[PDB]
Amino acid sequence: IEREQHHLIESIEKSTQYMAKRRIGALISVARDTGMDDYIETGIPLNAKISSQLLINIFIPNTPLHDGAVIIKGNEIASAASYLPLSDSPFLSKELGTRHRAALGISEVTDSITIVVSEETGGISLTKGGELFRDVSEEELHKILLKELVT
Amino acid sequence: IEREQHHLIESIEKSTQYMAKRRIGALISVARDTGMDDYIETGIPLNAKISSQLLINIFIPNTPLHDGAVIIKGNEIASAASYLPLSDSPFLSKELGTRHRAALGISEVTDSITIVVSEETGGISLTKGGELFRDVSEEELHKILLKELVT
Ligand SMILES: COC(=O)c1ccc(C[NH3+])cc1
Repeated sequence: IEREQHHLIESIEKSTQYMAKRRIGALISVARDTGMDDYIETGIPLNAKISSQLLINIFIPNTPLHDGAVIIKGNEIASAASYLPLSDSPFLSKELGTRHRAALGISEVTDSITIVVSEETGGISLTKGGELFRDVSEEELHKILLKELVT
Repeated sequence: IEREQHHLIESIEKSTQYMAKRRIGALISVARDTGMDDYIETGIPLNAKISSQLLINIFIPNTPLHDGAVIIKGNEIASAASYLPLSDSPFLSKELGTRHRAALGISEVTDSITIVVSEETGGISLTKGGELFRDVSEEELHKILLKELVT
């Protein structure tokens, strides 16, 4: 139980660090108490073991799986290329793309934690409860993943 | 059960056709009666639902999951980037590459069905029981997969 949360955070940090250094857009939504069943159906069901290697391969550009969101439920990568609700927020910075707006929209209707990697800048962002934390350091990302994903 | 096997066939056909037209080298071994857990242990575990989209994403070059073979066990992509033993056969044409020799090798020690996509020519090959069916057409690959995977 404790080890599953450790691997999940490590898999997220390693994968996003890889993609951030290569300007690879990413969109990983980790479900919590709410339940994102209807949003898992919108993509390709994987029900896969969580690994940093698989997360990297999913968001590779011009691939069948990169256009959408990875949804992590339980101890599995539930699906890839899934579609999340888009937030109509006017406060989200105009220079942020569809990935950030979809990450913001899912945080407004679920208690899930969502991670974003900008394909334009390589910055990492987080969304929770209708708010976005932009361009986080590895230390900031680690603290928030601990606070939100560890029970 | 019957739809799992036919979906497995479709996933292989669509993924290999996608990669053949782009000269993306691929190596897919489908286990049958002989266990391949020894070679699954050599790759990265996925335990993922079978789909053509995931097969395509795995074999994208210069990615963590691509360097090796995909092993399919039961109704799952068991592992990616797995090792397959190289046949010592001198009968295998020198025009072919390591993927073909690796497919031939596992076909000699298992009853598994293995699919190869040449990254040089795009041709689709097939190994079974020590035999090589080289550069098969789509109609050929379709009939072979039906006879050998639908039980
Ligand atoms: C629960 O997870 C942890 O405590 C944890 C600690 C360190 C790393 C490595 N950066 C990942 C995870």
